[PDB]
Amino acid sequence: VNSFSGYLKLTDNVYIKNADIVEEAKKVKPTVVVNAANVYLKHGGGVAGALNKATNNAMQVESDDYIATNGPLKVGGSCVLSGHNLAKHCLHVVGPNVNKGEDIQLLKSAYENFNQHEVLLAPLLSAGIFGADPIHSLRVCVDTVRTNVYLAVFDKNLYDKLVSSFL
Ligand SMILES: O[C@H]1CC[C@@H](Nc2ncnc3[nH]c4cc(F)ccc4c23)C1
Repeated sequence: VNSFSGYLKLTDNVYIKNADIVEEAKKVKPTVVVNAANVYLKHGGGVAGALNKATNNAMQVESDDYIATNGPLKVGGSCVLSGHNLAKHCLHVVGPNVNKGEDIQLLKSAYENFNQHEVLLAPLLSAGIFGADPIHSLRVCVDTVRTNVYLAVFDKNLYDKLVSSFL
């Protein structure tokens, strides 16, 4: 039993809710919240900008030190950093950005990072400003992640479409 509430169950291990991931993180304080990161960990907008804003820019300060030491992430890769006031840990995962021409096949590699964590609160990778089809992203999630994932979908309209079209 865990503290996630109000989710619809899609599969054995995948759950979904219409929620603001920032507010969901603030209430649950999950072990892991996933950020929709880019390779530079520049948290300017989308999920990343909202998560970073909720940390009062502490996420960005920590991220800049990470990049200065380690260099950029790979598309499809991840790193574990602090969850600040939102979670124990933040798993920064880089899905491909269609608006930059990155290969959508890398979306499966991105979701594989979730399998290193038993339970996660996450957004749909490559959705929103990353330009992928969220229905495709949900399918890849279900077919790739084997650990327990709680998906927060900010837009109520998209949430309804994702549920109604789910196979
Ligand atoms: O909107 C759709 C497309 C992308 C996906 N993004 C999110 N998913 C879950 N929680 C989210 N909180 C946010 C706060 C923001 F300022 C911006 C985006 C998000 C956001 C859902």
